[PDB]
Amino acid sequence: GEWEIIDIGPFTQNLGKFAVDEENKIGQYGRLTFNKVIRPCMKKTIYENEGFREIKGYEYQLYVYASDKLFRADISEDYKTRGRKLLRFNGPVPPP
Repeated sequence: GEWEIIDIGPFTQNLGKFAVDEENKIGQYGRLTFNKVIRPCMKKTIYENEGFREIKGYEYQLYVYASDKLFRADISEDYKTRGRKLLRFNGPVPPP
């Protein structure tokens, strides 16, 4: 239950390439080529219990250009394993 904007850099680029790799496995938008992740990129912190410190994981909301179209992708990341999962990939959406 906490939100921050993170600047884009190699870290968000790597998330955007993960999103496009995962969605290509799914195929619901056909074959996609990764171009780049643009601002803004939101990061949500998910705590085990509201009001306590222990971090369960994170969710990142990205705007990702792929095959020259713009999509919104959400990715989860487990705080202990570092495992990631593509939660949603929708689009084209309009530019923010």
